[PDB]
Amino acid sequence: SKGKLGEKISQFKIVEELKAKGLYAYFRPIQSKQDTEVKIDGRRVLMFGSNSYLGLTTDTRIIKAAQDALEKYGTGCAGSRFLNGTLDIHVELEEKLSAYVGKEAAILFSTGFQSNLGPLSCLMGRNDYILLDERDHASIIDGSRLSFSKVIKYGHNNMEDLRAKLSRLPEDSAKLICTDGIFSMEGDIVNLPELTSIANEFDAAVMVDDAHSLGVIGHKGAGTASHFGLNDDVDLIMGTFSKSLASLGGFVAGDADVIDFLKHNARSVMFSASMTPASVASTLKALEIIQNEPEHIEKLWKNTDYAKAQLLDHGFDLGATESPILPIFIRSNEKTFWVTKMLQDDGVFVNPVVSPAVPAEESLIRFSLMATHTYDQIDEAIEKMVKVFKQAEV
Amino acid sequence: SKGKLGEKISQFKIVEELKAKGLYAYFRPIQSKQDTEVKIDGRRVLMFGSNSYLGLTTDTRIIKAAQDALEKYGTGCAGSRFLNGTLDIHVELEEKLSAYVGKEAAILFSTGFQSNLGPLSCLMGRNDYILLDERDHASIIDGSRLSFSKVIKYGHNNMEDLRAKLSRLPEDSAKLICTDGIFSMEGDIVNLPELTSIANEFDAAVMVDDAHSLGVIGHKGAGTASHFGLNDDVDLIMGTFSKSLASLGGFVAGDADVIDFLKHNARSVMFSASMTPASVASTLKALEIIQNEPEHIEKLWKNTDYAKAQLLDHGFDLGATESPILPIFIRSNEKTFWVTKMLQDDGVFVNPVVSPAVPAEESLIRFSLMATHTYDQIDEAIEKMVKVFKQAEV
Repeated sequence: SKGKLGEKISQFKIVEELKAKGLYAYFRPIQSKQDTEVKIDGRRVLMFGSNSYLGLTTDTRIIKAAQDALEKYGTGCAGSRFLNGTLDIHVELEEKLSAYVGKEAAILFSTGFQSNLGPLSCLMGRNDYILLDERDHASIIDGSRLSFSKVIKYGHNNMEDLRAKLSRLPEDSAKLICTDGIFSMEGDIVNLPELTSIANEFDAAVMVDDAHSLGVIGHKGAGTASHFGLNDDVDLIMGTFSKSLASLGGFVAGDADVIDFLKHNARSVMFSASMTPASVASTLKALEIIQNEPEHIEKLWKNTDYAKAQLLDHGFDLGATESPILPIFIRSNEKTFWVTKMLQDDGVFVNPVVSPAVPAEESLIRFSLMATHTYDQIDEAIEKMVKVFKQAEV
Repeated sequence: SKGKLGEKISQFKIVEELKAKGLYAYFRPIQSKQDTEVKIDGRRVLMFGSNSYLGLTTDTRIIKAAQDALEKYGTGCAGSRFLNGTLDIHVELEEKLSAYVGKEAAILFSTGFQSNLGPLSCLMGRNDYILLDERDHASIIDGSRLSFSKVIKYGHNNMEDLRAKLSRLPEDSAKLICTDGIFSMEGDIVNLPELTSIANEFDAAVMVDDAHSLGVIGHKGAGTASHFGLNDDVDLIMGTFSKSLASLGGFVAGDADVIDFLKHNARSVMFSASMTPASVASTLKALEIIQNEPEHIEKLWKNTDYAKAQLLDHGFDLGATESPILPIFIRSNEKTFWVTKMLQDDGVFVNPVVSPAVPAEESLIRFSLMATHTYDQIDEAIEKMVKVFKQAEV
């Protein structure tokens, strides 16, 4: 029955209002492969809103590995890994990821999102504590709410606040600190040296979500612990396959005892069907290419350094990024929606960040680089962004 | 740091003990397509533990649709549907599913699990209520814990308990009842006529999780509301693509206003990458086949009726199934593990259900049918189950 349900959703008017104003630019229906240019409404659009940092979703070797796995294993495993849904190739990919991030063992999940839910829901319990950076990804927030522990946020990269909040807690309790490695929004890197120093002093477990780090920072792209040299101070390395690795799924890697506990207790791996064969093979083939072909990471960072320097030369107000995510401040929700839609209509795709996610005065567009971008495409996008920021009177 | 983390996992010994006894049969590494027979350790094994109810993961038309979508769209969309991860083919599949279950609109999620998290987390809030059948799937439990509402369980298919618990609640509050359609464990069907009658009296929203119903019950497999004729008393129809539809992903279908609210507010669709092109195409091609080829549902139910009658003729104690899930009571955890492993070693794959999921005296194996099973395979599996139940002294 719909009376009270209709009341619950009655005040949600922003989408209605964006559509009526001709500003709506969510769920844009793309007609072609994710690439540096995409087809929308039959027209070519420069893509600066992707997470495919290495441009690998179009690599013919990765496509063919996925098509070969469909031929051999079919379209799905139709069960959780726990029961009838494990393939030899899942176990292969766990062993290859464990080697890549320097840990004993890994367990796959069918999404990155579910890879956070698993460890955060089942390791800390009643009378234990989870400590979260306040800017942590939604899936970390949600995973911790699925635990039976007390969840405490600390100020963004605020080591004095992390230390003070840990200091208040009973000695006779377990603690886990979970942090993004590279943070989605502003593209900044966690203070992993100080956070791990604090963790060692309080015997707190450390988990790092490397969704935006893997393929980006660390030796051969192995992520944030690899970037800092702190493999032996991080208990759990989480990743996704949907960004650099050009697929779908994710993992958590760690000590074999912890991982065996995880793979038999995490509801998000016991009660969810396993990754499709095509995505296992695509991830395996992408992981080989990231390591064997250093040019992809090389070219991502040349494009990042070039675009950041061009944006700063043209006087754009950038956030404190340390990654291929270039946050460009606009500081008005209305102007952020307008700029986003004007850029779309001029053939440039960027992602808006608006209230209520951020305060109006911190609203921005995110301009993300891929290895496969050209300096020409970058120059065309920044040319158009200068024109639209002028038209919009930012 | 690992001291307290090591203590948290120190008491988890069942897997250690199963391995040391030679009983361990979780995460069995399959080497071939999910089918009526699978390859494990180079040897053929009859598969009676699948959720591929219509045997479609091996259908060459579905394989080829998935391989064609890889060719055209590549390996991944590398973003949430909300931003850069929507394709024309996602929207197509939403429109086709909306038509199939008789609703205005649908929103895809990248797993079935995440399809529950989305509506249960974001529709009922502070001062509202979610009412859950106590046997509801883990993902429903978890989705409701992600809401800010008060979650109340009611006795399994207990309409007097549902009615009494709703009667206690403030009038000036929103309520949502969420139920499995077909329940995973015992294969029983919700009392949807009485539950919807109660829901209408209290103006509670009704959501049905049709993971085990779609492709199984309802006209042309359209699910539990279709089975009862109660489309207009169910607000939200959730499904997965990982079972009958032979893929990965899921959906929620409902009224366009509700679905627009959902697709802009559910964290599990805003902050998780979209389904791969291959799984969109496989699901679209499977959905066509389920509707156009009635023989698949036909044959699933002939196999179910034949196997249930054979099992009852041989004196097995069955649960109160109304589906292709045949729960066979053993009522000892030790015997359940032994029977499971002995059947594996004799070339028969079934799924155990043990403490702490159920009480020892209710431990059972689940024997699930597929359309593609033969009466010969059924007879061979039941022959071997009679031999092992004798050896085990059940």
